[PDB]
Amino acid sequence: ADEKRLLKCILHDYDTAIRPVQNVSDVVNVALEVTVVKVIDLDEKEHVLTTNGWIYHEWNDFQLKWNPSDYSGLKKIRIPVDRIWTPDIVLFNNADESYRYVVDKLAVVYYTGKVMWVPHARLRSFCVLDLSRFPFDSQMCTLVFGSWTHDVSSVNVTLRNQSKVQYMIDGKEWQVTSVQPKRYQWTYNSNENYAGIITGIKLKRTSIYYQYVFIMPTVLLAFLTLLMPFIPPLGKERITYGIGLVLGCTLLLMMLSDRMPTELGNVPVVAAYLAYVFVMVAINLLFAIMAINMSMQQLTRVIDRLLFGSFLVLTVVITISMYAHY
Amino acid sequence: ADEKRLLKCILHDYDTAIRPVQNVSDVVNVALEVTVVKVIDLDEKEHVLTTNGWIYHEWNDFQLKWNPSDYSGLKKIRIPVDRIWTPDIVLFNNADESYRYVVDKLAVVYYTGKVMWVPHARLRSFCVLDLSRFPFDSQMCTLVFGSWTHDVSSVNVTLRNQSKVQYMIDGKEWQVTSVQPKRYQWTYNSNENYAGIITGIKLKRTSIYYQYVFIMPTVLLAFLTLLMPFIPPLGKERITYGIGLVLGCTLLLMMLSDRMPTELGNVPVVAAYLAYVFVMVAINLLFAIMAINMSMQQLTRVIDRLLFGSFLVLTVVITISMYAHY
Amino acid sequence: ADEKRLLKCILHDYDTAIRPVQNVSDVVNVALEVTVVKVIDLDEKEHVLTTNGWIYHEWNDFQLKWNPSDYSGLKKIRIPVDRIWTPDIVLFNNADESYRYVVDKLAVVYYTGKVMWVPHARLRSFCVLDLSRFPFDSQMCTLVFGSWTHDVSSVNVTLRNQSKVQYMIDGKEWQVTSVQPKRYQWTYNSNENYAGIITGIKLKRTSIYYQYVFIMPTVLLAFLTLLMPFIPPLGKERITYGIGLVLGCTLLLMMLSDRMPTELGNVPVVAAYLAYVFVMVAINLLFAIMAINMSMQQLTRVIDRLLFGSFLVLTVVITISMYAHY
Amino acid sequence: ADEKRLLKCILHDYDTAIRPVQNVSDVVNVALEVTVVKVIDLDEKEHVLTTNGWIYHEWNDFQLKWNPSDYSGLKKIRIPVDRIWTPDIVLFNNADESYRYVVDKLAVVYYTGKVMWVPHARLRSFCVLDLSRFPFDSQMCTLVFGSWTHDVSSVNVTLRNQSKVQYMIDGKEWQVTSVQPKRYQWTYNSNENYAGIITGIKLKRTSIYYQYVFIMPTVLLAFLTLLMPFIPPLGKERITYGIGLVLGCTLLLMMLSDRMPTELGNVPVVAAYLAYVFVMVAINLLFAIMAINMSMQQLTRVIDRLLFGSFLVLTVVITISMYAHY
Amino acid sequence: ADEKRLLKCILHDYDTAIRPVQNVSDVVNVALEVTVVKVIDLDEKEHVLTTNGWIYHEWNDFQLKWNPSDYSGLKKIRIPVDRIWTPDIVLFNNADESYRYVVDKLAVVYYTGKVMWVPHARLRSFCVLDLSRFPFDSQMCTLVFGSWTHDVSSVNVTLRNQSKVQYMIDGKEWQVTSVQPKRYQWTYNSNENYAGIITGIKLKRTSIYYQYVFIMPTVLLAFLTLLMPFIPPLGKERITYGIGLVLGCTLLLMMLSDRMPTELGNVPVVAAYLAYVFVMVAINLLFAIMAINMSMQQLTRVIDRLLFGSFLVLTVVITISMYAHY
Ligand SMILES: *[C@@H]1O[C@H](CO)[C@@H](O)[C@H](O)[C@H]1NC(C)=O
Ligand SMILES: *[C@@H]1O[C@H](CO)[C@@H](O)[C@H](O)[C@H]1NC(C)=O
Ligand SMILES: *[C@@H]1O[C@H](CO)[C@@H](O)[C@H](O)[C@H]1NC(C)=O
Ligand SMILES: *[C@@H]1O[C@H](CO)[C@@H](O)[C@H](O)[C@H]1NC(C)=O
Ligand SMILES: *[C@@H]1O[C@H](CO)[C@@H](O)[C@H](O)[C@H]1NC(C)=O
Repeated sequence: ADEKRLLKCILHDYDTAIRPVQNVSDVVNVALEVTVVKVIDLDEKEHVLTTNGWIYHEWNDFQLKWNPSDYSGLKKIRIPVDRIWTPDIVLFNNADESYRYVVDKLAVVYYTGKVMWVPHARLRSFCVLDLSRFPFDSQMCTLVFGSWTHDVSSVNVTLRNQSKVQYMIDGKEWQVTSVQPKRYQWTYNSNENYAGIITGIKLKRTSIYYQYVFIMPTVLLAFLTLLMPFIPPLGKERITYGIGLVLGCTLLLMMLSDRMPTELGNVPVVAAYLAYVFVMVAINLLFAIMAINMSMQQLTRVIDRLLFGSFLVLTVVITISMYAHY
Repeated sequence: ADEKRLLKCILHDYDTAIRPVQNVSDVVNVALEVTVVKVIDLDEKEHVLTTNGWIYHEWNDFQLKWNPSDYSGLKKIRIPVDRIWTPDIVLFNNADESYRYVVDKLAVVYYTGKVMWVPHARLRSFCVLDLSRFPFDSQMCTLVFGSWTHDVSSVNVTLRNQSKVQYMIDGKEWQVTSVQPKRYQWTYNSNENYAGIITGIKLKRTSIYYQYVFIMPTVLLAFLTLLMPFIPPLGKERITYGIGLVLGCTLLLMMLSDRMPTELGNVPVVAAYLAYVFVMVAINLLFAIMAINMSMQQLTRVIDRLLFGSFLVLTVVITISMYAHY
Repeated sequence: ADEKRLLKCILHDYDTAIRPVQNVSDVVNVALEVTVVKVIDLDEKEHVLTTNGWIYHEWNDFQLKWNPSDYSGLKKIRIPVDRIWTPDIVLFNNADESYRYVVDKLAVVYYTGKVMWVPHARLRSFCVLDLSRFPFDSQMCTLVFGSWTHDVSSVNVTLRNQSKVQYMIDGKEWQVTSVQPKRYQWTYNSNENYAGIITGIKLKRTSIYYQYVFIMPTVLLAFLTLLMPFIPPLGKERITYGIGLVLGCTLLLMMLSDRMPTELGNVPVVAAYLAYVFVMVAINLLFAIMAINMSMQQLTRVIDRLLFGSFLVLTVVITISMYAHY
Repeated sequence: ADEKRLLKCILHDYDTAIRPVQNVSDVVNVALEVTVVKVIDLDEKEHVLTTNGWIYHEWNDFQLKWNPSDYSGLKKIRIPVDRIWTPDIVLFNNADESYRYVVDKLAVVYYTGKVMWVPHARLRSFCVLDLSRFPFDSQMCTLVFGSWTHDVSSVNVTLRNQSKVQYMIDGKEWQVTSVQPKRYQWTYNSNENYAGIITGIKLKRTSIYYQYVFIMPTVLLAFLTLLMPFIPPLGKERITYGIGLVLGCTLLLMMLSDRMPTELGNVPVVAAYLAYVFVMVAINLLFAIMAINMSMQQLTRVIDRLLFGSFLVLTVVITISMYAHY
Repeated sequence: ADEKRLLKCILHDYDTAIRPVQNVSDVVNVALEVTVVKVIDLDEKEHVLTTNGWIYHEWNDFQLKWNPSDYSGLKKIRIPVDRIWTPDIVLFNNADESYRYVVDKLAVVYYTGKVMWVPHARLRSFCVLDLSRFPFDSQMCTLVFGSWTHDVSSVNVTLRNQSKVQYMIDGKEWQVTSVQPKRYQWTYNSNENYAGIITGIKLKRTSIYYQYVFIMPTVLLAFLTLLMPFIPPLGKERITYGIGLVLGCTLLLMMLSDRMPTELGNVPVVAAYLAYVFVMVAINLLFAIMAINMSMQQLTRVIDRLLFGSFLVLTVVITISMYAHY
């Protein structure tokens, strides 16, 4: 055969651990590129971002050299990674118990030693979610690619010469804004220095799920508490309303506690609003109890009207403070 | 033996990476067929469709050639895939961390080099679910099969010559409509072009689960709110009803939020209806509070009757807008 | 040694892929037996039945032959399956991503070529659950064993000669009735025919869990709705009862929706009973609202009594329709 | 080297399948000991007991013999199990898909052939939980260790000579009582007999979790129903109380159904008590409805007092029946 | 090549099991260091602490010796662990079924035999959580590193010479306080002694999640019960309030039972407070029932006022007992 003849004369003394270089002091310019093709999910229960992405590798090789003219062309050979040298580049923040590479069993090589291994991975990364703007947030996620084993004396992890990765993966759940990747030198200690590549994926929330399960029932309960103090205390239904509002706000807290995770850096604004409808039922229940105790002059109507006006201006300033997000 | 004699003279210099071809510029017509035998599940929490399917492969081989007449027949040999060449065809949208394969340890070969490897897989695919018609949807799922490693210069991923796959797997949960598969040339870049095969599985919802857990309690709460404004405000039970309707609609929202996932492209119509019963309770609670404040002329009966008529025509036009799905 | 001397002269040219036969047209009678020793679980969320079972294999061999008399007895040798031929028999309906096998690393061989490999597996099978009789069902489960790779021209998957597997594994959760296994010839196409073995495990429900979490609260709410219309409408508690019945039936629907899975072929009878207590609260709430509107002649007592009698006969005929299951 | 010289002359013809023995009719006394160091969890959803334990093995060897005096001592050599013979001892009731053995890559050998392989495993075992005493139960768990492959003609699975394993692992969740292990001969059939070792771990419940989430709210609802019939029926709050008791007992059933698993052999006593507070709320709601129908002579006070006394003596005899557990 | 020439003359007779030493009685000083870089999660459902950490290893070697001057420098060689000796150091409390290792496929070696293998792991450890201070706890976690296979006669697991690991990983969920690691000699038996290293990670709770889902609704329900007894019993709403308080406290118990795990050593103080609001509703419901029975002299106002004062002083002393934590 033709490919078998060249393959029998290119891995004669090739190990999967020898760094391909001519001079020991010389390094290898292992280029890298990250291309997220589809963001799978973002769960804040354990700060996990699952994406599907291509991890483009490109390093020069010294031993994979052949002349094409005596081998009848054959400028591209498909070589598995189990019989070729492989860099130890990994996610710095991995959530899986092990690092997995879908379709990582093949890698092309060129006639100039231009291995272009492109595996595809379900990357599970860790990002800091600023949930003070929840749900209408713009918290970017950073993915780190580097080698923990060898350092800048062995490899030089750089960005791709052509960095045309300024895409926008408009999904049905998030708006994805790609950031042009940067290179930073992470230092293990003072004497030794390493390399690393940061890529950024900004996520913009656009779904109307959280405006349906949280915002609309909370603003409707706020509207109900705003309409609460018009009922006279002698009707024997104001306290029943108030305790029904307590039960409804407790069910809203049950939904929020089952949905919003344990990771809090700042209190969410929907959680702050739920605290508000609560601190209202408590305040208007106190005023209703005091009104029905005073009823047993009819001064309570003016007190309820001024209380309604104060709650009106407080609720409208809280809702226009909330509306600055959207 | 007879099979051992032929097997000892067919893998003398066979590697698991050499592409079987005679001329380098020539390609191999790697045929493909997808046959879903049983759709396991469809979960919209992370856009996962789990199916059980056969992935029929058929490629011509150049090195697996023998004359049968001097080997006493033996037109079919069972050869494991670990000692034979294997294409790198995969799902383009895989949800598992690694590609699973059930019964992939054997593959038949013919005397003309007609390897017919048929593995079986639990394919976990990603589809775009148009949930605006939820639950009575007809959102098709697309499964993509292609090679990321080699391109049209090496293999040619084509359809089966006999494409008799127009079945209909009538299950107890979905109606499965198979679509005749098509071939599209996905391009990694401008200079290089690759191959891919799209197969389609249309899912028709036929279960009465979502008509029992969502539609019937929501239409019963709508019927209850329709019957609400007949109660006189002096009976001290209209506000109690209204707040009980608030609690019941909150429990319905709790069931919907625990069931309907975070992925929303459009608001579901059952979710829109749950918004309607909510906006009713709020509106009829406002009118009940204003009626019991006016009661403390008896004009409220005509107001409640016209309100009941307006709610009657609005509820019936909303239900006949809903009934166009079913 | 004695075993090492025979082992060094029995795997001289043995591969893990050569089918052991003398003539090519001859087949091998690969016998099979299934013995479920303990049914682990049955979850209807994805039609999964987890059992622990022995998969008895017995095939004649042509190459594993030795005379015992010159080897000092030694009629039984323990040989691992990694160095011996192995059939590709599998579950036709597997739920795991890969086929698991517990204690599959050893297999006895006899002096006549009588390999008796008995692995043990946690089989995850798929069955059609007729949930119209839920919870008091008798839906059998079918487990299929066959080879997808080779056909009746190579192996002949037959029953055990001694089929004494008519046991009864009486567990604390189910009653297990073993069915005598049958053999059917599944056909991949018209020209080629394959083999398969069906074994049956009938499951009888005997637990009092579903009679405690579903049947007793639903029949108690039905009893409460039966006792509902005796309250006079002027007591201002009939509508409160009715809405409390709505809340209780909604909590019952919440428990049922969180427990009963998405797979419905037919509506469960407990679900039908729940849709009935709901259709009652709705009907008696309508009659209570009309009675309190008519009260604002005292004809409502006779109407409530005839309504109570009609609901009495309807509830008793529904409960004696339900009682035919148990 | 010294260890390399002995290691190069001890595995010259050693396979991982030859049973180490001199005479074929002779057997090997493979001793065994189980030492649970920490019980991880016990979940009754699928009868799983997760423990961390040492599985001490000790078998005599015939081929691992050397004289120490010409090898400069070296009485202990660390040998991995991949290059030494290994018994096929396993859990008879395993919940994992495949057998795990954390720290199983090394095993010491002595100069007399005294291999002392001690792996450590997260054993997932199956026990029969007698939940009639739930939560204050004393249901022991049995762990079975035996070989399915070879029988008493090959190995003899016996106890340790020194059985000092009478410890007591006092944890924060359970009290662990070790049982001295026994040996039983499990029979695959009539002609052939095998060996097995039973070890027992008795679990005593001591946590106050289930006395907080179940016992205290149920006894408080029973106290509330005991205090229920003192309210006069003309106050229009007795029926509201009763339906609030129905809602509270329904929430208690929701907590119990979400916590107590589907496996029931007998009804739990806490489940029987929730059942009492229910049938109790039903009976006093019937008597309250009949009292408010009779009110529309004032004989109902004596009826309510005798009903309260009967409920008092019934509740106190039920609570002293419950108190015999604790 | 240069690296290939040295690599072909350094693993000539190297096995992955020979302990590298010159004299048999001599030991190897296998140093160790633990560096937690990011604490992933702490779940008390099964006492699991998931951290991401570096496990620094450093042992002297006897066989990995070369002179650099005739090899043109090359003081550092990257060698995979599959072809080099590896200590069996592990977590003593592991929650995973098998020991996972991220980037463990490479390890540097120096010219003096100074292997510096640094793998990175998602360590799942077990700690005793003193939940009597929940949520404002300071329960440290202990991670144990040692070898179960060989003992102090073979290796000597010691600290790093430079122990500069006094960092503080200030996260958004916990405050991490590193403890300087210590060495303890765990004994398998009396005759033999082993080695082990304890490292400590103290976790300080700083999130406001549990102050939002538990503390604020419980203190608001306590405030509501404090405001409860002012309502006159003739208003027919005191019993309705009390039963609404019962329903709200039951929903709070539902949230607590779904969140707080089964592992209890001591009752949490938030759980004790939830007991207090419950025992109040029960006590004030008893007093409300007795007041409405006495109403059917007006001495109940003074009784309610003294009851309110006693509940005021009891609630304020309970809240200032709670406030000592924060
Ligand atoms: C790695 O590449 C960067 C790119 O500018 C260069 O500045 C740096 O000197 C390189 N490192 C080495 C060791 O050559
Ligand atoms: C692959 O097959 C299609 C089928 O028509 C053909 O048009 C195309 O030219 C083929 N590609 C190559 C490279 O031969
Ligand atoms: C397989 O066994 C059945 C048992 O009766 C027999 O009828 C059939 O002919 C056999 N098949 C072959 C190919 O021998
Ligand atoms: C195995 O050991 C027991 C211990 O008493 C002994 O009774 C039995 O005979 C032994 N079995 C064989 C086959 O030697
Ligand atoms: C291990 O190191 C400690 C450090 O002080 C030392 O005391 C001890 O003797 C050493 N053990 C051996 C066996 O050398």
